[PDB]
Order: sequence, then C-alpha cells, then structure tokens
Amino acid sequence: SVSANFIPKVYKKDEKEKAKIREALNESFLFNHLNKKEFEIIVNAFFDKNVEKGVNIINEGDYGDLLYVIDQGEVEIYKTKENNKKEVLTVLKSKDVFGELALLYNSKRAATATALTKCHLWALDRESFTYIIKDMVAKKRKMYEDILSHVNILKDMDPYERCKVADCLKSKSYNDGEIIIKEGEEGDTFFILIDGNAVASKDNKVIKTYTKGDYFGELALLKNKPRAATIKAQNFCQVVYLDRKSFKRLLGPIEDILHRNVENYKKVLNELGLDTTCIDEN
Ligand SMILES: Nc1ncnc2c1ncn2[C@@H]1O[C@@H]2COP(=O)(O)O[C@H]2[C@H]1O
Ligand SMILES: Nc1ncnc2c1ncn2[C@@H]1O[C@@H]2COP(=O)(O)O[C@H]2[C@H]1O
Repeated sequence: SVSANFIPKVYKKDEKEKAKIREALNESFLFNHLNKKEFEIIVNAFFDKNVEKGVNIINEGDYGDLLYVIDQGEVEIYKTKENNKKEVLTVLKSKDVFGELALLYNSKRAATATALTKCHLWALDRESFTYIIKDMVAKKRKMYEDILSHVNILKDMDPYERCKVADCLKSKSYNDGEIIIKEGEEGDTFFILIDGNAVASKDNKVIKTYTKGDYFGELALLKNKPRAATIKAQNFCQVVYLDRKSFKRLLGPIEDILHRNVENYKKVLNELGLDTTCIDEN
C-alpha cells in the first residue's frame, strides 16, 4: 500500500522490516552519508520484490530502472564471455546492494544477476535514487576515482571494487610539522597520502619517507597494537583515510600485499637496531 517538485513515495512496511533495511543501508556507503531525514525517505521509498531460485533478476545488457538490496537469499553476479564461458564476478548475500551502476551512470547492466536461492529483495526506483542520492555519490567518485587508480597497493584491484573505496573515504589535511600518527597511541585508521610529503620515525630514527600515493597506518589494523611509529607531515599534506571496519571490508583482496610490505619494515627495523616485536601479532 502506498501512503500519501519531487514527492517521495512511502510504501507500507512494519517496523521490523524497516529495521532490517536500516541495517543494510547503514552498512552501505552508497547510503549512510545521508542525514536522518533523507535516510528515512529512502527507507520508506523501498518496495519489495520476490524472486524464485534461477530467476535472472538483472540481465547483462538491459536498461536499468531499479537498484536492489538483498533481504534474504543469494545472488550470483556474472559475465558471459568467449564461448558462453560464464565468469562469476561475485556472490552476494543478505544486505548486499546491486544494480546501482545503471542508476549511477545511465548505462547498460554490466552483468547478469541470478537468484541462487529464492530471494526477497528490496527495490529502489531510479527517480528516488537520482533525486536523493546520485549527485553526491557521483561527485565523490569523480573526486577520487583517478587518484585511487594511481595508488600502488590498489592497482591490483577491480575498478568496480576501487570506486567503492571512494565512497567510504574521509578527507583531511595536515600542516608543516603537524603529527599525523604518534608512536604509542591507539589508532583505528588507515591512510593514503594524496598530496605532499611526510616522514616516519621510531625511537627518533628515520625509517621511511612518503610522497603522493603512499599509504600508512595499516599495521595497527593488521596487528591490533598501538601505532608502531610516528608519522609527521613535512609540508602541506592531504590524506584520505578509512576506518577499521571499512579497511577490513575493502582491503581483503590485498591482505597478501600488505603483509608482504610488512616484512620490509622488518628488514629496516633489524638494520637500525629497532623493536621488531611490533611486527608480530598479539
Ligand atoms: N565486478 C563487477 N563489475 C560490474 N558490476 C558488478 C561487479 N560486481 C558486482 N556487480 C554488480 O552487478 C550489477 C549488474 O548491473 P549494474 O551494472 O547496474 O550494477 C552491477 C553491480 O551492482
Ligand atoms: N619499518 C617500519 N616498521 C613499522 N611500521 C612502519 C615502518 N615504516 C613505516 N611504518 C608505518 O608507520 C605506521 C605507524 O602506525 P601503524 O603502526 O598503524 O602502521 C605503521 C606503518 O604504516
């Protein structure tokens, strides 16, 4: 049932279902950037769609009118290449979002989405998405998409996965002399330097210099220890950063690289006669 410029629609939902939608959208950085008021407009504008196992919810190539959030069930996303060689991009489950690209970029569906089980989906129409959400998401991606493709650790990531990093980024600048990370302090944040110069030290010995595209502050996140080193700006630095939960959601596909760079730290620390127990885990 529908309850009564752009005027949002309100589709009748129990508070129990509304709480599930809020959970899913607060997890998604496509959405959790909205104020309380606008957020609730979006929650109310979702309607539902039930789909049998085996149904292609979306076909690679179609025009795009809705995005979807999974309530229950599992959805495989794939591309069909070559000699009908199915190429599975990913498997999506409860709370996952898909179908945003057509609404974001007015483009043919980039892949096929197939229900692997029966699915209950919540659907958001193009109109609600474009009025409420599109502009700010598109501009944040425009601001960072290119920068991120030149960050060396992110270069081995799918472009689709990388645009998601843009969605959850926060921005901050530091002045000459300002301290970004202090040795011994508790921290929960992963950093990329996007402009300027900074320097890392431990027990007042210099252990690394940083320039544009470098990252730091991952060690406290990979190890659950206090910051292992002090990092200081040397000019007008601009950084972007991720919180711990975004870091472990997004930079899973590059754990292996991060851990490898961690053992170069080890060689530096052993050379300078510094503490190497900050590398091991506790
Ligand atoms: N690697 C990927 N490339 C493109 N789309 C993807 C990928 N992984 C998941 N998807 C989702 O699959 C959807 C297919 O339709 P859309 O292109 O509108 O939006 C797409 C994304 O939500
Ligand atoms: N040799 C090194 N050993 C440990 N950390 C280093 C080294 N060189 C640079 N760093 C960085 O300094 C950061 C300080 O905070 P974290 O320990 O979270 O993560 C650390 C690394 O990103």
